[PDB]
Amino acid sequence: NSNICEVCNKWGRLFCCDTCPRSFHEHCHIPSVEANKNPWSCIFCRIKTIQERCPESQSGHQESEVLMRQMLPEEQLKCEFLLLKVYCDSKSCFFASEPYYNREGSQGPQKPMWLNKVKTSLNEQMYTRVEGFVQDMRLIFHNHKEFYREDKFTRLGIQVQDIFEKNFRNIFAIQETS
Ligand SMILES: [Zn+2]
Ligand SMILES: [Zn+2]
Ligand SMILES: [Zn+2]
Repeated sequence: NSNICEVCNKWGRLFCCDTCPRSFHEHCHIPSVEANKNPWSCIFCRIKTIQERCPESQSGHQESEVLMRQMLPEEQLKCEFLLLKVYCDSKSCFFASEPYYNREGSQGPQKPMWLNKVKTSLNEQMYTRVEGFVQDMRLIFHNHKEFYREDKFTRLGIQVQDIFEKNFRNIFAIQETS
């Protein structure tokens, strides 16, 4: 196995996947690494199994159809993995915890949002459709762009949104377009 966490790239108290060489901090994995379960398979492995059991699940889909899906176990897993892929980028630190807004010439967003809030919401089964999760994720970046205006810091929103959107197209097999 790897000797660093796949998500944050630090050593520490690591749980090792039994079916691949990845390792994780307890709360870096999503869902948090399960108490018992020998063997244990990480989220990467669980997602790969879905694809292998239903190869046709990789044919292209329309985003509008994916968003209306109910959050059954496979869609719950897919959103957890997508959230994890965002946390894998170090620039997610800016969006992880609860923000506050006091900048001359700007007003804070009406509906603040952050990664750890989305994480709790997924854990508590608060989303009934994929749309709920995707809306909250896109709201993080939209709030950031609106608040920071012309400050160059706005670019961090664009950057982390791009990681989100590329991973959303990959995980949910969104039909490729120009
Ligand atoms: Zn970690
Ligand atoms: Zn694995
Ligand atoms: Zn199938």
